[PDB]
Amino acid sequence: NKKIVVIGGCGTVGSLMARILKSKGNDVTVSDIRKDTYLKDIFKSEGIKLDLGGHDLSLIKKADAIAIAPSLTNNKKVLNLINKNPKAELIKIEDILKYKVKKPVVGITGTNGKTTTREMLKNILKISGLEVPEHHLNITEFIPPLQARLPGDVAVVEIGTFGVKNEIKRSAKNSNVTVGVITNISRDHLKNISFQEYVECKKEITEVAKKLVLNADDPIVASFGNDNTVYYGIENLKIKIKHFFEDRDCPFCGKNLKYEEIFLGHLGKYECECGFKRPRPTVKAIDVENKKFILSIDSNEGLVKLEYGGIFNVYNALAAAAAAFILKIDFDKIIEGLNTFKKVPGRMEKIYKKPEIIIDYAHNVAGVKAILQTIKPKGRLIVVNTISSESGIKEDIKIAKILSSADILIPASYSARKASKYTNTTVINVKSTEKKFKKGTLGASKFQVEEAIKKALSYADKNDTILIIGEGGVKYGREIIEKIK
Ligand SMILES: [Zn+2]
Repeated sequence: NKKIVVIGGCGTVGSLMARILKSKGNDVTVSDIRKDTYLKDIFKSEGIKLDLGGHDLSLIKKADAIAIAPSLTNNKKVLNLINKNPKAELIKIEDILKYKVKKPVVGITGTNGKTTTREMLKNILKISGLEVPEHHLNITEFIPPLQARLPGDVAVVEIGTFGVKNEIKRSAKNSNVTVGVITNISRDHLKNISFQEYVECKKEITEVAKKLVLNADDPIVASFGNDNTVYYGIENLKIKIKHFFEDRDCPFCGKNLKYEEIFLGHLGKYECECGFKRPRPTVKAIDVENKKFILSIDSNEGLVKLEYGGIFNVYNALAAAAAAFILKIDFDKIIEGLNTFKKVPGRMEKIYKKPEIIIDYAHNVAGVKAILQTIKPKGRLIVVNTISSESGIKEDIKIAKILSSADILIPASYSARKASKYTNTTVINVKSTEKKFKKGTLGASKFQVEEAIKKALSYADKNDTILIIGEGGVKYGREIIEKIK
């Protein structure tokens, strides 16, 4: 119970440091040269007074302890101020990291589905009366460990990697992850690195998490399994779908894996002659249909009715379910959490009726495959691709080839245009994707997405579907359509 200043306490980490210290009972006040923060609402909500547009010397001087945001650990202007109060005690992020997390921490990792799994679980937990710490940020590595140190009952955090080694591991150990979840593994973030190296990065979660929630339908994820592992998966479909199959090699002997049934891409029921076989999942999805399936866990069975449907959403729901089960959450509550879950925007979002216009965050082969498998246009399919795969041209090409099923493909980014020359469908381009004046990757712009959408509307009938995929598309689609009305 002391007086603490948090210089640069409006930054991503500064904010969390501030809140954490405040949650231990302290006369906390944030000091920042910046005069604007979206965090004023949550700051005032938790009893953290502000001192923006410059630092109050009296504040700093009187205060007993001062916290410094990592991004300003060695800033002359800031240290010339911290040393105006030499007898005060310093609190850098390492000190806050020393703080013990005792709350159960659920860590979610994987290629796709992390966000939806995370929010589904957050819903399940919340309606069950459990406090989950929110970082309340508009954006790293220190976010997950610090978020988990915020007050609450159970922490649910995202631990991803661009493919950088020990990222997952360091952040997971620092978050004290007790329950480790892996949604799926596929090609993404492979800019310079190998797919193999990426998989090795993902395996890191299994080096810290005591318990593991693994996808049994993903051979690579499944092979990570230990003694404290709960597996989830699909046992059967009642609907017929397009496989979009992707090969997988046996992780133990290297031979190409044989599949007896396929659900989505590389997710299915597999086996190897060496003896490796898909584990029978205890958290399963029975009689899967588009927007309805029976979730079965031990002796319990409950009908899940999802708003946004699709096999990949079934998988997200299974992972969330499995995590909750590990947490001993009542079955009916797991069901309620799933059935009342509100899907995140940008996830198969309808933003126009005739023609149908959907926007979706899909940004890799697995994402495009998932939505293409789920989407069922009654009319034609016009795709507007704003994707500029972070892996590079190789996956862009793969995505374009996948997109060949589209009646029309309209590239909305430089990368997407470049890649579309290797696809076997009708390709209609726009001038904004014609010449890149600068070097290196240049993501889809508002104007490029604008031109592409207009071209799409120009070709679409009232009964057609225009699917807008990618970051740029989700980001500018609504306003482009609204300014066009
Ligand atoms: Zn094998």
